[PDB]
Amino acid sequence: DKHDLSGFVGKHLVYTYDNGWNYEIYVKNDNTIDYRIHSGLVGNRWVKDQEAYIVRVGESIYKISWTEPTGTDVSLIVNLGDSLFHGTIFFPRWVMNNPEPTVCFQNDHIPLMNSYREAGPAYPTEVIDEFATITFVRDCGANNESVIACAASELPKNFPDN
Ligand SMILES: COc1cc(/C=C/C(=O)O)ccc1O
Repeated sequence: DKHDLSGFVGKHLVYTYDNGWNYEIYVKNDNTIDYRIHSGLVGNRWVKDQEAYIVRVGESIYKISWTEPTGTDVSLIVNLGDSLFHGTIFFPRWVMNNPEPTVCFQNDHIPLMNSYREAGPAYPTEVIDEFATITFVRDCGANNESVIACAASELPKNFPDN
């Protein structure tokens, strides 16, 4: 059933690019995600309650797409059976030039993200398109506000840690 998201809602995923950076998605409900970035040019950025389009595209393969207050567009694949992540990000030009102004708990700064969005140039768009490896999966249930509740910089240096 392509409309059944039972196997996905509640998922807490750690995925890891080939350079070793860790990323997190928590699938909060059938149209909402939390995420948390650890490393890189937008390291420590995190986000709660992102409205998203979450569909099922294979037996244990899911897709999540959304648009961000910065002007960024995201479309990702979570293939749970093959432990395979794939992400496409459509970054406005301003974000490529100054990725650090998106580094915050975005929920506290949505007007600021919109202000930056309206200003620095939207174009040309940079498409970043990249596989990662799913390195850890948990189930935390739907609507669990305790899954993603701090910046990555507040987590154990040990991370991940079950
Ligand atoms: C090879 O470079 C990478 C670029 C990105 C895009 C990242 C982001 O927005 O955090 C993610 C992981 C990477 O390994």
